[PDB]
Amino acid sequence: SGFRKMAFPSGKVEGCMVQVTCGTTTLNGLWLDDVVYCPRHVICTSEDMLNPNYEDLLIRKSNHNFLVQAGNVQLRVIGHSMQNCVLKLKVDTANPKTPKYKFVRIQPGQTFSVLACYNGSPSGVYQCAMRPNFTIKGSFLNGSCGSVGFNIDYDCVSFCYMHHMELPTGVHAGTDLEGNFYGPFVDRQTAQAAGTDTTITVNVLAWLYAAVINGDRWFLNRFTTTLNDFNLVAMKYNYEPLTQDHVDILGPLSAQTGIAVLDMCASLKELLQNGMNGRTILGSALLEDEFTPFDVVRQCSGVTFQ
Amino acid sequence: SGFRKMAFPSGKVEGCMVQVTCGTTTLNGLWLDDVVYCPRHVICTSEDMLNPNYEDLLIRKSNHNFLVQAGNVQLRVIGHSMQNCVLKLKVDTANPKTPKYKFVRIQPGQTFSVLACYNGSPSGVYQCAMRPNFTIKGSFLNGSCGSVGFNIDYDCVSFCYMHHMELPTGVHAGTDLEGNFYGPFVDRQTAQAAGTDTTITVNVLAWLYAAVINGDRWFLNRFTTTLNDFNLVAMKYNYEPLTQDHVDILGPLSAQTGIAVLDMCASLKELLQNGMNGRTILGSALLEDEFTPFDVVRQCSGVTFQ
Ligand SMILES: C[C@@H](C(=O)Nc1cncc2ccccc12)c1cccc(F)c1
Ligand SMILES: C[C@@H](C(=O)Nc1cncc2ccccc12)c1cccc(F)c1
Repeated sequence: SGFRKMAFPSGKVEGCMVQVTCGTTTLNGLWLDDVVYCPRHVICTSEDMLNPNYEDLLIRKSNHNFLVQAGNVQLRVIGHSMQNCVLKLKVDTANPKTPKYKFVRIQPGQTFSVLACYNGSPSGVYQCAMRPNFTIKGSFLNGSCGSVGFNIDYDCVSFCYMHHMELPTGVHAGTDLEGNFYGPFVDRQTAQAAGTDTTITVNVLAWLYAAVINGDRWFLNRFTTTLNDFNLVAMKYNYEPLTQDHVDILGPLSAQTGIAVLDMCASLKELLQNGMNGRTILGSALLEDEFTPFDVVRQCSGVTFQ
Repeated sequence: SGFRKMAFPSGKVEGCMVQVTCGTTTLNGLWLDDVVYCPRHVICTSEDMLNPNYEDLLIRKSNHNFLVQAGNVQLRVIGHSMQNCVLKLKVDTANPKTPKYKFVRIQPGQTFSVLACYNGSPSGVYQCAMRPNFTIKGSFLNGSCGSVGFNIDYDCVSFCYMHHMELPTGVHAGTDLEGNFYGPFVDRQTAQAAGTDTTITVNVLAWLYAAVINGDRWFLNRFTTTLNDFNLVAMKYNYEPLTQDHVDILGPLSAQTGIAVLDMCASLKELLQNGMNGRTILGSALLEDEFTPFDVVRQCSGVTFQ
């Protein structure tokens, strides 16, 4: 038993991180087959970032202006192109350690592991969620750009996030691996507004089921509720409204615990209206929304990866 | 900026995990050079665990009773010995993926990463601390035995923990890699008492410094205090007493923030006596003690590993 914020094992991703240098700028790249993917703002100086014209900046660059280093192996660039906000550097050597992989654009509320890197080398790994306002609450310093977020399914690494920037508010923004930003953000040093950050209700419920599986049952009450009545309370506290798709996803946790989803919503409503009163749930004094229903099943059943 | 419970990258450890089978029991082993290390209770049945005589059980076993599998590679056992609570299986093939490594016995309050494994295959990675009562609050299911805890320093993997058992209270107990249990526990299915679990005060302080580095300054007050006066308050709340060694360790964080250690203790005292009053610190409604002062410097300076 027990419950932890668990990340995926990172070994398959560690072998894909390289260092990309263009002029004075050095950031991280992802080396899959014979292509390196990195943030396009590697071609900017500190002054260019206030208002970059990426097309005009990229035209003054040739293949030999990019230095790609994988530890002590120097890859030679033989082709380069800009795809949205990502640079694609075609190199002469295909990565031998290339895993089975795919590129995926996740939806808000889904979770993934981040491998934080600096100078092409791994620093640490942690789990996080894409917020409903398309930001992540990460841990990143200058030079972490190009670090990637990923999931693992069976033997396949699904890359879903590449880190680009820290907003003046301290939260983090980035793109999918096709270079499309998550959210309305642009890769330019200007004040940018993220929306209201709401709580991922379906995740909170999956975590309450995890608490029950692990012996924490005090929040369970005798009341019940309806989907419409619950959503009226949830929206007052800036919780995401619950839909029937969410009830279907929670089904397996309902079956394993014998607690109906709407009964769990009733318990949640009282926690919203009356607080936690100095008690804790799974060691936390706050309601936690960084576990999806799949995360809970995974951890509580012991799913492994090849 | 930002602050996350960050684990070490696990790639160097993933290549060392193997599956060990003896009769009907299968658990995880750690394969370094030509030796496999695993919990000695792999030689027990479900009935033997109530009162095992490990010497008598091990005598009825020969080299060919142990099946060691690394994915699809079958290692052949050519020697076996029992060292305290760990079995050492000498195999015919030295692990090619053996990293630079060492065995270390950590002290309570230090932190490490756990690679949770099942059937020799990685499942997830998370960070945790050795509690002052020598338990860990992990996330482990049946079959996770033999999963290891580790740190990384430069290029060297320091193995410090091997998982053996879940106590009837739901917390976890294990050994160093020489097979000596942390704490007073024995590898036998019997009711066992862990001591009082106290809060690691030096870790709480390092985390308050992390909060200040990250812009959370509301808990800072104008008061100050003395080491003796603080420890009198700390011991009332089951906090570990602070020593001069702890003040020396916190020095670099004091220098970077310009806040004297004793001034930080004063802030902590008021948080202990008056609570947090519904506010949060680094996203938490509880005081967090799973970050050492080194963890904080690491994350806030961007230390990488080769
Ligand atoms: C320079 C870069 C950026 O924000 N990098 C960073 C990423 N993560 C964390 C950081 C922490 C401190 C300083 C910089 C950090 C950037 C700026 C503007 C637009 C853009 F696309 C990229
Ligand atoms: C059987 C084994 C043990 O506790 N294994 C486990 C380790 N971790 C988590 C678990 C979760 C559920 C069930 C078993 C778990 C053991 C028992 C007694 C003494 C001993 F040395 C080992």
